[PDB]
Amino acid sequence: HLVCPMSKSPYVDPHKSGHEIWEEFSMSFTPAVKEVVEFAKRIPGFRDLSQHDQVNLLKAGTFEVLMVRFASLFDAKERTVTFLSGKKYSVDDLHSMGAGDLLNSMFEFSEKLNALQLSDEEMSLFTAVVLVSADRSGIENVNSVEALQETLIRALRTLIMKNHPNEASIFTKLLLKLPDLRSLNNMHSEELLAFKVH
Ligand code: COH
Repeated sequence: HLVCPMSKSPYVDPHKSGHEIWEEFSMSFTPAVKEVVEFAKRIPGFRDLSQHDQVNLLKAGTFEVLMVRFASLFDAKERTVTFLSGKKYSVDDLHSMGAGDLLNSMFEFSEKLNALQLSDEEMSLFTAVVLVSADRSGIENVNSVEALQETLIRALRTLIMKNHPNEASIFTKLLLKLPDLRSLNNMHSEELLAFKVH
């Protein structure tokens, strides 16, 4: 199976070669990836980073951006995951096909985030913060990346304070999701690389 909801379905044709499986999978996830590139380009300070650093932040952060953007695919009440085809699958069925601890963690994250009930403008600005908070391992101009992050974070504080004047803790709660996203990224990358088709 292929229990990633970026796929159209978790069922894999055992006659198809691995190259063929991956290529099919790629027609499903590539449009989502390109959408993160387009989004990055609309963060004004992102264009002022070095070309190398833009590419590196996208490299390290795309997953974390997509995890925020697709948190709603995880329905903690119904205990279902919606794949990009529109089809829904139960957690039990997905556990049976090889999902495990990482799926559970994703439900946990998604439930807490989905819960905060962010507006679109709030979610959008948070997502920008997530992107520019990506792992700095490849980065050549660290101070420029931290400056953009600080800029976006102040903007986020100002927006949450306008929209939630008596609940400033929402701001802090969002920042606390950054290490959680990094943990999800870490574990997911292990699953990605350990993926075999036969
Ligand atoms: C919204 C969450 C999300 C995103 C954005 C995402 C984005 C991407 C992505 C982006 C281009 C790629 C190449 C992959 C690639 C993979 N993902 Co995901 N995955 C995600 C959630 C998951 C989950 C959940 C699983 C199964 C985890 C588990 O518990 O086994 C997963 C599993 C996988 C697997 C292993 C499947 C298996 O062993 O059956 C691969 C490969 N992937 N994933």
